[PDB]
Amino acid sequence: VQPFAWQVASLADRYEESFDIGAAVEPHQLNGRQGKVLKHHYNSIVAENAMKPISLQPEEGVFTWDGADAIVEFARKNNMNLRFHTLVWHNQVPDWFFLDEEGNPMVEETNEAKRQANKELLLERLETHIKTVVERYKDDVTAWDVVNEVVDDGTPNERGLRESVWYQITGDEYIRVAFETARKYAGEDAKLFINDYNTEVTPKRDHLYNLVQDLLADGVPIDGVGHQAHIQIDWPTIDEIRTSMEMFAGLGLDNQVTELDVSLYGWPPRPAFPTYDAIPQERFQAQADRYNQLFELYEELDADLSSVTFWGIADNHTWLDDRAREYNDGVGKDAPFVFDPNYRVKPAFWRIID
Ligand SMILES: O[C@@H]1[C@@H](O)[C@@H](O)OC[C@H]1O
Ligand SMILES: O[C@@H]1[C@@H](O)[C@@H](O)OC[C@H]1O
Ligand SMILES: [Mg+2]
Ligand SMILES: [Mg+2]
Repeated sequence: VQPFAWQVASLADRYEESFDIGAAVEPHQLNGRQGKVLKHHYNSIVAENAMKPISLQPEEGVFTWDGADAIVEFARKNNMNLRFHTLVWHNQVPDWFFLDEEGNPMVEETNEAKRQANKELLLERLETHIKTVVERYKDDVTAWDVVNEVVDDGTPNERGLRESVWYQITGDEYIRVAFETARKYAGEDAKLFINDYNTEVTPKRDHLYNLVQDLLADGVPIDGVGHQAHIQIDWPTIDEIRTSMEMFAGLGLDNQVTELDVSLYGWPPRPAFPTYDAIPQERFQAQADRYNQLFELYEELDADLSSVTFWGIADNHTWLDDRAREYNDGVGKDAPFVFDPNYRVKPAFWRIID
């Protein structure tokens, strides 16, 4: 029986000379045992959902800030840095953004002139969203995920840009506007990031590398790359993770691990263990070796890595479970963190605290 998380050495303190230790949270996890764990181990947090587009302006003009404000407040009262997730994404983004003045999907428009009109209108709506949000939180956010997942997993176009509604309507323009509007209302000292997953593997990694390089050349304000790091136990490799970070550091950009979780499974996550108790210790031990190597690496690169955030706190709450269920007929459980469902340290914790 391992001790509780609040009884062991603080992760944030152990790495205070290298980078922040953060966690993704939901408004209802800011008290109780979770709140206790957060204050004890982390010096940074991010909203798992409360700050995505659809969560802040579900209707044009109609803003909902409660969840987001609660998270911003918690971080203020506990002196923790705060990453903002996220100003632009193709998921959890309200539909009104993409309808034309007549209420029809902009993607259905065929008149070249009217399309050019809708493009300008969308960029204007994006501009307003960013402006309203950045003004309200500019003094609390310490890192902004200006855009999320704008690079494709394959190569649908020479540039490898995800062809979401944002792209179909504005090409890469929405990306430029987002960063420039963010820099405009957040101040020249706000840290602006482009966030994505699988930033360690080619071709995606190279597409992203070319995009930032191209945007940098055009004066687009981009300060760093956010690596979600939704990785596995044996993939990607340490070398691939290292190479990617070294590559972006080479462009003079900061790196941050934003949504770290180490799944016990490959991809898709099959077969997944049905319950937590059904997971064999060998798995956790393998996960522990992975974590040791991972943080040893992050420590080796702490000169170009400023923050490391887990996409959750303890194994009782993780989006990886949804993924596990989808691929295992509705039943499955993952365990990606260093703290188990009961907030008791795991083999992994010891391996990254020493
Ligand atoms: O595309 C990825 C696949 O190649 C695998 O290895 O890891 C998860 C996926 O997201
Ligand atoms: O982990 C999150 C939780 O709030 C649940 O509802 O599933 C959705 C996820 O975003
Ligand atoms: Mg650092
Ligand atoms: Mg170690």
